[PDB]
Order: sequence, then C-alpha cells, then structure tokens
Amino acid sequence: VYKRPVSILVVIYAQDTKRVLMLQRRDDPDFWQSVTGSVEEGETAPQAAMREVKEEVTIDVVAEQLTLIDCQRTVEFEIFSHLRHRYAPGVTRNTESWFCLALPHERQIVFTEHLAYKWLDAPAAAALTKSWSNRQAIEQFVIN
Ligand code: NI
Ligand code: NI
Ligand code: NI
Ligand code: NI
Ligand code: NI
Repeated sequence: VYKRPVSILVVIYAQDTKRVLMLQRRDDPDFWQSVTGSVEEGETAPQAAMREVKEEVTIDVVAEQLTLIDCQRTVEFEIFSHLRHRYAPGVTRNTESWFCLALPHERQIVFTEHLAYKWLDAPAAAALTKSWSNRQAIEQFVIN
C-alpha cells in the first residue's frame, strides 16, 4: 500500500566516538541513510520514530531507557524520481521531522529493512548519504 508523505528521520550516533550509524537501502542499494520511516495514521512523529527505530535496528528505546531527542526541525523535499512509485498518485513532496538518538557506544546492529550497516565519522556519513535532509541533520546535530 502507498507510503505516506509524512515521515521521520532519526540520526543514530554513538556518544563516545561521534560515529554515525548508516544503513544501506534495499530498494536503492546506493542509498545509505539514518533511520527514516513513514508516520502512520493516528500515530505521532515521536511514536513513529520509536517504532521505526525498534523495527529497523532492533533498538528498544523505552526498555533500554534511552533518550530520543526531538530536534524540533521539519523540512519538506522532493521524493526521488525512481522511488515516487510507492506514493499515492500525484504525491511528490515528503515532509520529514528530525530526531536524535545518542547511544553510549558503537554497537552491533540487527537490521531488517536494509542490506548492511556501517559506523562512519559524521562528515563521512554526511558525505555518503544521497538525501540532503539526512546530510543536513548529521551536520547540525552530530558535528555541531
Ligand atoms: Ni525506513
Ligand atoms: Ni515504516
Ligand atoms: Ni521502516
Ligand atoms: Ni517500511
Ligand atoms: Ni559504557
């Protein structure tokens, strides 16, 4: 069914090294990203952020007593041409809200939506992703 054009982004990084967890998409294997996901009907952006973090990298933020920071930033961007097919007819814009998740250390990731994961220094991660909003969020909330 159609993806929804309201989404979240969670920049996951490790507090000690400042390396950024990057995940390799399966629909576009050249697309490495932080965690993104559609906000579903009747759920809030923070709810979606926590749900997608649990789904995509098997990190439970409530149980692990971690802190999902609302970055208080929302941007809108054009859906990539070759991925637009997954949205309702005529949907071309996506509105995305930003979140931060600092883990104490780099760790092993069990992932489900992706092909592979890498821990990268924040400029490398920012330079790797194809999404300008993901790049901006790493620059603004990891690098400072
Ligand atoms: Ni996702
Ligand atoms: Ni999803
Ligand atoms: Ni997902
Ligand atoms: Ni999904
Ligand atoms: Ni420790």
